[PDB]
Amino acid sequence: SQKFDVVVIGAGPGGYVAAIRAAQLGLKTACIEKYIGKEGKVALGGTCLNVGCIPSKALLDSSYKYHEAKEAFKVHGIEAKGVTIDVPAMVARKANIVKNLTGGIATLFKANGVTSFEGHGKLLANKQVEVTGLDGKTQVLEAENVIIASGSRPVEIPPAPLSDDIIVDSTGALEFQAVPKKLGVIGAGVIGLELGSVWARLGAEVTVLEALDKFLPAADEQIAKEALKVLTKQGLNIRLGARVTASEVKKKQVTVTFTDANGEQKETFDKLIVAVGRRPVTTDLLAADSGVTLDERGFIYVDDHCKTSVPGVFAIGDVVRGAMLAHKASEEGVMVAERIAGHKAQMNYDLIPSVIYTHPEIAWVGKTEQTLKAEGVEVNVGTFPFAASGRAMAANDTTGLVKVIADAKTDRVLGVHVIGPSAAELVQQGAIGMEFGTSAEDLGMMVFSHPTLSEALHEAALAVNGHAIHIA
Amino acid sequence: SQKFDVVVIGAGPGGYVAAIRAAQLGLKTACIEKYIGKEGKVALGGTCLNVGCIPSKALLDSSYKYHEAKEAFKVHGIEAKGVTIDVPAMVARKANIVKNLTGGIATLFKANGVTSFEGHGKLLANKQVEVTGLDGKTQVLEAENVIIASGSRPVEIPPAPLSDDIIVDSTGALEFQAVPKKLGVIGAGVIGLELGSVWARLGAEVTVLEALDKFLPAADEQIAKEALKVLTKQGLNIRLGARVTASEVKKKQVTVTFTDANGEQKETFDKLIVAVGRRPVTTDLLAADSGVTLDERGFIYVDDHCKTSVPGVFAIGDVVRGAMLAHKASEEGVMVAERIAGHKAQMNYDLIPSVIYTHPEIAWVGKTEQTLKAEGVEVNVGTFPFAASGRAMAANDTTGLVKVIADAKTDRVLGVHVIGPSAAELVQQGAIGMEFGTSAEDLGMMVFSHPTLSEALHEAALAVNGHAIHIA
Ligand SMILES: Cc1cc2nc3c(=O)[nH]c(=O)nc-3n(C[C@H](O)[C@H](O)[C@H](O)COP(=O)(O)OP(=O)(O)OC[C@H]3O[C@@H](n4cnc5c(N)ncnc54)[C@H](O)[C@@H]3O)c2cc1C
Ligand SMILES: Cc1cc2nc3c(=O)[nH]c(=O)nc-3n(C[C@H](O)[C@H](O)[C@H](O)COP(=O)(O)OP(=O)(O)OC[C@H]3O[C@@H](n4cnc5c(N)ncnc54)[C@H](O)[C@@H]3O)c2cc1C
Repeated sequence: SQKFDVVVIGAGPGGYVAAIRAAQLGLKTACIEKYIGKEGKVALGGTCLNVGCIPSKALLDSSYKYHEAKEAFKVHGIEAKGVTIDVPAMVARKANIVKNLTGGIATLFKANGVTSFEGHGKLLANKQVEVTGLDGKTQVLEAENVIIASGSRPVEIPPAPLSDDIIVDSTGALEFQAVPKKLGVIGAGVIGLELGSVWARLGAEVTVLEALDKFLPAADEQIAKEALKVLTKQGLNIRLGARVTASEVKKKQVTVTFTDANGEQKETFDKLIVAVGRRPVTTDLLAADSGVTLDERGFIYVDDHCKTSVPGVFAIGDVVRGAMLAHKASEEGVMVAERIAGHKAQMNYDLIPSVIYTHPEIAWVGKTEQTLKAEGVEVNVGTFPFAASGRAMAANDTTGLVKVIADAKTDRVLGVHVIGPSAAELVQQGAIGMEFGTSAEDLGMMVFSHPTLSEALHEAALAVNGHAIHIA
Repeated sequence: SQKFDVVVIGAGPGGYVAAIRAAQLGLKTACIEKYIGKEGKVALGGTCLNVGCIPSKALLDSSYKYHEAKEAFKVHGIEAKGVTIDVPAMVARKANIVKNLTGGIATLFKANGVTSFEGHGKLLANKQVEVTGLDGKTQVLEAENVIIASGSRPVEIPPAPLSDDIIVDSTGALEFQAVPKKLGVIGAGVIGLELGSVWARLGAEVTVLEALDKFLPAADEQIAKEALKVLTKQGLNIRLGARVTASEVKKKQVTVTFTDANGEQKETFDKLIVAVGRRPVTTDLLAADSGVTLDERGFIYVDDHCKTSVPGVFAIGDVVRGAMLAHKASEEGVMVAERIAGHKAQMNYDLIPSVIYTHPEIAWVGKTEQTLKAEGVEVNVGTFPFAASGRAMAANDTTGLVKVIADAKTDRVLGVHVIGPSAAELVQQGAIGMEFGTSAEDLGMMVFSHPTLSEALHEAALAVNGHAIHIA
C-alpha cells in the first residue's frame, strides 16, 4: 500500500505491542517483520517469543519438575520408581507453545487491524520505508511515523566462534535433542545461569566461565552472595574472573583454554554455549541519509521518550539504551504509540523489575544496597528468610530471603530484593508499593493473607523498622 | 507471679501475635494456653498452627505433587514408572512441620520476654485471670489489660455426630494414616473443599454434600461458577442443596441419609467429614460477673477496636465478629497491642483477602460483582484468562482467570478476584493497589515483568477499560 500513520519495523515485544497499541488508538498501522520461523513461514514475536523468554522458561519448568521428582519427592512420601526425561519430547512441548503463541499474536494483529508486511524493512530519508519483500519484490511505504524495533543479536567472541552444533548460542542451547554430558557456558549472566540450570538439572556437568570477579553485579550483594552459594550447590561450577583464550573443536568436543588467577587451564566440553552478551541490530536498517544517529556502541540514539534525532521516528527495545528486557521494550512500545496518538505517556525507568528464572528465582526492583551506600544514602534494611515461612515450609521450598531497603530518613521503600519462591510476584508487590510511594511501615500495616509466601514481603518491611513478628 | 500489663488468653494467631507485639511495645506480658499438643507438652500456635492453616496446606502440597507426577508429567517428557504415595510418611512430614513451628513460636516468645503460663485462664471480675494450672494448681494474676483470644471450634451436628474415626472433623481428616476409598464431606466451603481435594487427589472417591443451592456464595459469581466446574472435573462430586437427615455407622462405614431436590438418597462412605462450620469458644472463660458480654451467637461483643464492654478488656479473632481467618486474628492482635501501648492503630476490615488453597487456588479481596450490582454500583470489569499467559503456558498451568472490577464512574479498583496459579500473590498485589487507591489505569500503567503470572493482573486491569494488549 502507500501511506500509513505508523510503520513498525520488528515484531518483537517492543514492536508488536507498539503496533497493537497504535492500532487500538486508531492509527492505520503496518508492521514489517522478516524472521522466517520454524515451520517455514514468518513468525511474529521476535526473540522473546521465538528464542527467548517463552522457550527458555518452558525448559526451566520441565527440567525443574524432573529435578523435583528425582530429589524432593520422597520427603512427601512419593516414590516414583525410576523417573526419566525424554529431552526430544521436552523440547517438542516447547516448540509447540512457541508455535501456538506465534499464531496468537498474528490473530491479535488481525483482530486489531494491523497490516502485516513480510520482508526486510529499511528506513530511507523522509520516512519512507522500503520493504524488500521476501521474494525480491521491493516496495516503498510512506509513513507519517516510523517505529524502529530491530532488536538485538548474540555477541560473537573470537576465541569461541560458533562452530556447528558444538559451539552454539542462546538459540542452539535451546535446541539440544540430548543432554550434553559435560557443558560449558561463557558468561555467568541471566542467560548463562538459566541455560546452565536447564542442562545441569537433567544430568549435564556444567562449568560456567565468567570473566569478572563479581557474580551478578547488578543484583544486590546479599542476593548475589546467596545466589552463588545456592547455584554452585545446585551443580553449576561457576568460575569467576576466568578469561577464555582459545577453543579447539576436535572429535565432537571443544577445549577451551582460559586464564583465571592460577593461570591457564584448559577444560574440554561436549558443548559450549557462548552467552557473553547481545548487541543491537542496526544492519540494513537505516539508509545513509535517514537522519537517524547511532551512539558509539551501536544503539540508535534516543532521548527519554524514544524520539530519535528525526521527528516522527522513534526507536524502542534492545536497539536503544536501557535494560535489555522484554517488558522494557513493550512498555516503550506503548509509550511511543500513546505519544504518537497525543497522550503524554511517560515511562518510569526506575521501576523496571529484573527476574532470573533459576530455582530459587532471583528478582528485584529499585536500588541495590551498595548503590545506595555509594550514593551516601543511609538506609534501614529488613530481611526475612523463607525458612520462617509457614507457607514455604508446607511447600518444602525454604531457600532464599526477602530484603527491603528503606531510606533511614524518610521511611520510603527504595528497593525490594528477593531470592526464593515466587520472587517475581513478591517484587511485583513491592513495585506496586513503590509506584505509589510505600514506606516500610505502609507495607507493614497491611493485611497479608496467611499462610502465603507474600507474608515474607510483609515481615521484612516490618523488620526494616525492628518489629517483625516472626523473628526479632 | 501477680501483676502484668497484658495477660493474653489463648496462643493462636491472634493471641501469640498480640502477646509478641505487646512485649515488643514494652509491656510486661503473659499469655496463657492450655492446648496439650501432639507430644504431651502444651503447644503454642492454636488452631491455625496445630490443626488448621499449616497442616491442611502441607497435605494439599504433598497430594498435589503426587497428582502432578501421575497426571501432568508426561507432557514434559517425564515418565516416572509407577509413582506411589505412603500416606503415613506424608502425614509424618506434616507432623514434623507443625512440631517445628510450635517450637518456633515458643522461642519467639522467650526471645521477646513473654511469660508463658500453661493452663486454663478465666477472666474474673476486676481483670484478674485465674490460671487453673495444669496440675490442679490455681493462681490469680492481676492484669492491667486482658486480651481474650479463645478461638473457635467445629460445629457439631446431630445427624452426623463424631463417631470414632468414622465420622470425624477437620482434625481427624488431617490425621488419616490411609486413603479412604470413598469419602463424604458435609460442607462445601473452604475446609470442605480443601480436605476433599487432599484425599481425592490420592484416590478417594469424594462426595461433598452441601445444604445450600449456591456454591461459594461469598466468592464472586464468575469465580464460583468457574471454581465449581473445575473442582467437579477434578473429581469432587459436589451436591448442592442436599440436607443430611441421618448417619448410621455400621461395619466401619457410615450411611448418610439426605434429601436434595429429588428427595431422599442414602450414600455409604468409609469416612465422613463434618465440615459444616466453626463456633466461638467461650466455655469457662468468663466468670459470671466479669462484665464481658456475648451477642446472640456466642461471640464476645466488641466494637471496631476489639474493646469489650469492660474497659481494659479486648477480644480478638474467631470469638469476635469478622471473618474467621488467621490473618484477621493476627492483625486484630496487633491493633489491640498497639492501642494498649498508646498508638491509634486502626484495622482495615475492607481489605482482608480470602484464599482457598485448592489447585487452582481461589482468592479475592474487595467487593464481589453481585454485591456491587445489588448495591447499585455501575462497574466496569476486566477479565484475562491464564490461557493467554505465556508464563502460564510455560508452566503448563492455564486454568483460571483474573477479574478486576472497577467503579465505572471513578476508575477505582473495587475488587480483584482470581482463580488460577498464584491467586494469593496476585490478589495481594491488588490489595496493595487498593490500599493506595489504584484505578484500573494505574495498574495498567505500571511495568509488570515479562513473562510472569503477575501479568494477568496487569492485563485484566487494562481490559477493565478496553486496552488489553493480549486479548481485545
Ligand atoms: C535465551 C533468552 C531468554 C530471554 N528471556 C527473557 C526473559 O525471560 N525476560 C525478559 O524480559 N527478557 C528476556 N530475554 C531478552 C528478550 O527477548 C529481549 O529483551 C526482547 O525480546 C527484545 O525485544 P525487541 O522487540 O527489542 O527485540 P527482538 O525480540 O529482538 O525482536 C526484533 C524483531 O525485529 C525483526 N527485524 C529486525 N530488523 C528487521 C528489519 N529491518 N525489518 C524487518 N524485520 C526486522 C527481527 O526479526 C525480530 O523478530 C531473553 C533473551 C534470550 C536470548
Ligand atoms: C482445617 C483448618 C484450616 C484452616 N486454615 C486456615 C488458613 O489456611 N488460613 C486462614 O487464615 N485460616 C485458616 N483456618 C482458620 C484459622 O485456624 C483460624 O481463623 C485462626 O486460627 C483463629 O485464630 P485465633 O487465635 O482466634 O484462634 P485459635 O487458633 O482457635 O486459637 C485459640 C487458642 O486459645 C486457647 N484457649 C481457649 N480458651 C483458653 C482458655 N480459656 N485458657 C487458655 N487457653 C485457651 C486454645 O487452646 C487455642 O490454642 C483454618 C481452620 C481449620 C480448622
